[PDB]
Amino acid sequence: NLKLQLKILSFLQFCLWGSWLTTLGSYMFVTLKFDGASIGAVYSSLGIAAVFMPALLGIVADKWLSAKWVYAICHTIGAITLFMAAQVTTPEAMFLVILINSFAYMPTLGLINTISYYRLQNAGMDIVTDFPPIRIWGTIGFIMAMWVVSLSGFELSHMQLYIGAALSAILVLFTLTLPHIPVAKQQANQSWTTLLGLDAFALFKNKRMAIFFIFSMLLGAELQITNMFGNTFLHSFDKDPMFASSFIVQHASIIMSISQISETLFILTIPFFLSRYGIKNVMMISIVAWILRFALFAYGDPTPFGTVLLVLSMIVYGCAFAFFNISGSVFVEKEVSPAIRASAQGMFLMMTNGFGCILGGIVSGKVVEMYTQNGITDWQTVWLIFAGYSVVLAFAFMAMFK
Repeated sequence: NLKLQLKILSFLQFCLWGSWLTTLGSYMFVTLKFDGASIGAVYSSLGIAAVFMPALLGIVADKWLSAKWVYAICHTIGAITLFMAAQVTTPEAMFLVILINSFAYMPTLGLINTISYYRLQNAGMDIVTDFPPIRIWGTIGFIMAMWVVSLSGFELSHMQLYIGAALSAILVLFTLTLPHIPVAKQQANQSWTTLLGLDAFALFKNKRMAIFFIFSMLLGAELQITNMFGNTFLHSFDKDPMFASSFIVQHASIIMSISQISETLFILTIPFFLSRYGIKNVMMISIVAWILRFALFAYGDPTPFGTVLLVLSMIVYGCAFAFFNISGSVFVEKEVSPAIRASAQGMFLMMTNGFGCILGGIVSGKVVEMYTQNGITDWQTVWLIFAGYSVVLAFAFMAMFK
């Protein structure tokens, strides 16, 4: 069954990532005794890879090498590195090993779409109707991988990495049975600057756009903070005997999953929310939701009420994370010359998830380290300065959109 092939590819593509993505901070901190700086600069590598590797590898997919074979090469490298990473004991090595893995992994995020699109389109189907049910298994792979590694007792354990590599290899084997995905050669007459998304640098001529993009970087910096240290913040409550055995202490990935759960459901309510309140309002709902998220983490407790607040934060996360990115790219498209409109979202997403990522990763790790003393982190204060930077972002955005 073709559909089933694509669904296994989606599942695996994301299972291998979820097995370690959210927990790796904790494993660096609780087990490897890493400070916040080293962790934040290890998760920064995602951004370094993301800013330019997707572009170039999609380029080669389009001109010299089947997307199938390029995807294969990537996850192979992903697998080898994930294995080595479970044998890495120092931060510089963790950063270098993760950086390679991301340089290989980041491009696959579009390569699987290239592949799934052609697979359905060369088979009398339209993506708008038959892709969403194939893209829900990538979300299942992710949330279940979180569930599994949590429940197997491998959260704080280097095992998560062995499992991710194991999925990556299983993956590579599965993508060998793929059918020949031709070199699309759609980009051919495309100017050399057009392919890398270099037009949109000129687009900084528009003062309003320039303002928007740097805002998008500043806002994007806090996008993954919860995903980088939320599991470490929930494991922080080891230090009390009362919370030691608490389920949300024991299995943080299980509580954090509600974050991904709510992101999926809220991505579903994005179109309607746009129709009812507009681009700028939906982006504002995102910026305000980040405040609430970090505020609820700041008073979160394994206690009954503290857990209530913690779960509330999870729910708020989904709107917070989905809304800004969807309404942002819609805003950019609506606001720019149609000819260059796509380079707009190229540069928007690059600024927001690459540069936003590098800057956020590094700075937040440093905030943690600055408020980590004797090996114990004052999470309440950490989350307050993050909720307060959310507030500054709210204020400045209110200025721009009144």
